[PDB]
Amino acid sequence: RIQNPILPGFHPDPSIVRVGDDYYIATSTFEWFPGVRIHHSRDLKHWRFVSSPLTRTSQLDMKGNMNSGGIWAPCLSYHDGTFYLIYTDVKQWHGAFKDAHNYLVTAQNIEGPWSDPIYLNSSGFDPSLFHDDDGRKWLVNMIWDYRKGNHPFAGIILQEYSEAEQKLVGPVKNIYKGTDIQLTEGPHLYKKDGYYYLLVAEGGTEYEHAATLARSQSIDGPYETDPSYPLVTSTGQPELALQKAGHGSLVETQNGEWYLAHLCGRPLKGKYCTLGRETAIQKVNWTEDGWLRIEDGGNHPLREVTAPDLPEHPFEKEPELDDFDAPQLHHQWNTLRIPADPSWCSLEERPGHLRLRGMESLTSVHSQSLVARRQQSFHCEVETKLEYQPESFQHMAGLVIYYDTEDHVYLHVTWHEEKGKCLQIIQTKGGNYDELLASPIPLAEEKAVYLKGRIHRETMHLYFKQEGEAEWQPVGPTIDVTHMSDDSAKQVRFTGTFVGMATQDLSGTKKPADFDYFRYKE
Repeated sequence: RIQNPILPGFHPDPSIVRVGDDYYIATSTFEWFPGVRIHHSRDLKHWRFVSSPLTRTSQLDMKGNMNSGGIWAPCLSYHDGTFYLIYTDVKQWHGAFKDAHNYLVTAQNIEGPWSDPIYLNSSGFDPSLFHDDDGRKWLVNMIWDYRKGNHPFAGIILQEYSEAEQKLVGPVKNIYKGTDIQLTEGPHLYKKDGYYYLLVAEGGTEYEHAATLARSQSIDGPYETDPSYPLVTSTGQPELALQKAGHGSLVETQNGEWYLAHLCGRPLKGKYCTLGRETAIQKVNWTEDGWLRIEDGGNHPLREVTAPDLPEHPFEKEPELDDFDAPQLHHQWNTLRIPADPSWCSLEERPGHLRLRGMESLTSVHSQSLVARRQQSFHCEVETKLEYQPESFQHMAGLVIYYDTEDHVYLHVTWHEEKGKCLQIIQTKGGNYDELLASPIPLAEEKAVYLKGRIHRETMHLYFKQEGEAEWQPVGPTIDVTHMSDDSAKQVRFTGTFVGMATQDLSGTKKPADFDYFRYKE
């Protein structure tokens, strides 16, 4: 009944939790603002967005963060009326070192106001807070060893957290080193039937990803690993619809049913995940000897999973069109690194329109006037109507298909010394700048411009037309979009393809661009 992925599009490292009859899943967001995405469900089959906790720079300051830095795997927990969110702001991750800082924020309501952060530690990423039944709280995270001849994933560390003193206290202990799959991370503690169960991610978040379970009678170990490890993986099985199965978290329903939420990838052309890592869920059963196993007795993720015995609770479908009539941006919209600010992103300066004022280029990791949403299907259509009056080639505004500063496609309106107002397509691939039209197409100075994109798996095509025109016109060649994916760069990438609006004023005059509406249809 449950159809995976449950959270399609960029939704990695799912952290699931049940509070009464409500289920929540928090996912990583990296450089995209606001930080941490939380979805809600009542039957595990239907899901809806409920909130994004990190909305203030006092909570998350990512200006200048390199691509795929920022918010890595998060942990959402609940205890005695309060929600606990543990997160990481990664400042440096390429190279021998890992500069990552872990924080904790709280709330009484999943959407309710979230507190400013309490700093925890920086010894490694993938932090997780465990609430033991004796009232004590513990933080586990992986420890990173940057030294020359050692495996960097040096294991799982444990240290007690004092809510009273709002800081970690006491000795730190390495409680588990993982298996031969290595790259042990994503630690999560669970207490069941007298055992402390330690779920961990292994093999790297790519095609060798996995989830392995271990247990011990004491919280600090030693931990014994499930002889039948790993619990889930897609490793040497190209036939699986869901690849990269790993980094999961466990939840028990009101009926005593157990489910494993985990990330996965759906590659195009063999290995290109344009949609990034998505969230899937599996039903898992406890074995006679105290371990967990996928419902079919196997070790692989299933695309279709048996749903829990709960009343069906579907949600109202999200609108296909955003006419920008509301004073606040729809929740599906995100910005890069920094929060949207009235100075460059306004819905009140010209009601019914999203006014963006041009800032830095699409290659900047600081301040870009870009607003976009996650592509969540391999087959979709995107369209917007733009009013822009460029006066220089340094003025551009339009429709963007964006992965990062190294890979993006941009159908935009600009100015040419000979043609005046015109249309052009910029494509940056592997960090290499290019223009897909030999010469820009002249546009009528006093007409709004319609921009459209249609994506079908590995390829897409762009279209446009001006106000008084009855038919859409194709523009540029068919474009292979697989370069915008987690797998096409020198090193792994952790986000996914986004679609949206952008404008830059490289002259510095903050030229405004008015987008009348934006449509996203799968």
